[PDB]
Amino acid sequence: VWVVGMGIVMSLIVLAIVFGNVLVITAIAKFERLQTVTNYFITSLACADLVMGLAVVPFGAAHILMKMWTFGNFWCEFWTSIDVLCVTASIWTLCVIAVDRYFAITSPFKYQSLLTKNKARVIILMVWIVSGLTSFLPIQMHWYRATHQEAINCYAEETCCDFFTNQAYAIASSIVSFYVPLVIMVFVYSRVFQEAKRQLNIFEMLRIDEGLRLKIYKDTEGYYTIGIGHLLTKSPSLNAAKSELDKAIGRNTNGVITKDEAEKLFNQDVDAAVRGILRNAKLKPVYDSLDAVRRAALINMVFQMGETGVAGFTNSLRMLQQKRWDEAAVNLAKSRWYNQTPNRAKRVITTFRTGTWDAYKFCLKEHKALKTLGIIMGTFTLCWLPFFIVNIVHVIQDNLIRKEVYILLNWIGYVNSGFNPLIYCRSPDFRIAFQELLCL
Ligand SMILES: CC(C)CCC[C@@H](C)[C@H]1CC[C@H]2[C@@H]3CC=C4C[C@@H](O)CC[C@]4(C)[C@H]3CC[C@]12C
Ligand SMILES: CC(C)NC[C@H](O)COc1cccc2[nH]c3ccccc3c12
Repeated sequence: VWVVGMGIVMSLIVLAIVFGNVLVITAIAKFERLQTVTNYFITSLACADLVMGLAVVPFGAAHILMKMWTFGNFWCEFWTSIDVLCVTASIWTLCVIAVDRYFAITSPFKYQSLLTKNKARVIILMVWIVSGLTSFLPIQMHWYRATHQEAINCYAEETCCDFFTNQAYAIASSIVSFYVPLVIMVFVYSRVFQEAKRQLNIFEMLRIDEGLRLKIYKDTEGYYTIGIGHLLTKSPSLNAAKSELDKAIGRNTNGVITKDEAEKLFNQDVDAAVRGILRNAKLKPVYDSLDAVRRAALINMVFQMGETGVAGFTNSLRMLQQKRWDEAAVNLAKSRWYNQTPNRAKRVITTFRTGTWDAYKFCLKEHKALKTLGIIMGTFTLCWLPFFIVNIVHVIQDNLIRKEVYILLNWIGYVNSGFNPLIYCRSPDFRIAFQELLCL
């Protein structure tokens, strides 16, 4: 009665992995904006998950429901070699993304991989070539085979596939395959998050707060706006809005501008917002008393409301000068500014309180992409690390958790092959790709 119910759970686990990882590979193989260096490595781990969901998870489920091996000692040594290669290739791929992301975030390109799509393929090929050698050669050469009679009675028998390891293999293949890339991946991807938050500037802070639209839209207050919070005019005539745009750009825009055109406007509004402070005798001494992070928070207020508007905060600016952040915070929040834009004022005042980009944490579109790659890496660890800890622990002492726990923790690790396609649903580029393939 247990077996029937157990099989149906595993049958759905298999299909969830296969159809999930098919949809991921299918999207990158067809969609143009999805063909990127970082999404090429994502194809390498979705591949490992599909090979896992087709050649590993189905054979593993059978070995449990029938409690025996009905596929011979050849497919037993090949099945385990594929499994080990999938697990080794997945973390090394994640550690490669982690490293690639460190080099992309430190480089002046900030969110662009330095490797070309030709180098990226070689990196994936060298991952699958080398990880296939550390997985298939110590298994087909039988460097994994243990010396105890209980293990050799399972090595001679065709109805057994309990992967028995000697004390040496069990420690080496756990260290090189999982522990070494995990230590590097986490240490290096703690730095990709660290470098993104520290290199956050006023231009990203305002792209977060004012957004980006390349066509004239109505502001929060109700005046014609374009690009990144660039007020075209307060006039309620579209002809009076499309006139100011054609003059500010210097071409027949017809109510639409480019990313380059909008960026040129935004670099001019930010420079004027800084200028507007240095010319205003009220804001200028407060601009001196504020640090690099809090200076961007004042520029953020002057950019939105204006040099005159912000000078109106006579009590706040004073408490900001005296380094009394929290005393300024309460006064800045009991403002009509806070009530008009609560979401943005919550972020501006927190940056004033903390003096850190703690308010703009994973807010930029490029940063939610780092959080996504950060969840895939972290979730992997949540699934595989309990199996590996118990794996490396039972090399020291054999007799504690035995077979019943080892298989469960292995299946926590197996279920991780089907979770990555559900975490790609966070990315709008994949969200749009998935709904197109599934016809929704
Ligand atoms: C079952 C075992 C022995 C077979 C291993 C499967 C091999 C053929 C697959 C799985 C992962 C695959 C890679 C996944 C990622 C990419 C990105 C793609 O845009 C170009 C090809 C490339 C670089 C693939 C090459 C072939 C590859 C290495
Ligand atoms: C049912 C068996 C075949 N599957 C166990 C793990 O999924 C594979 O885990 C590993 C991945 C990479 C290297 C490894 N070395 C090991 C030594 C003992 C057990 C698992 C592993 C292992």
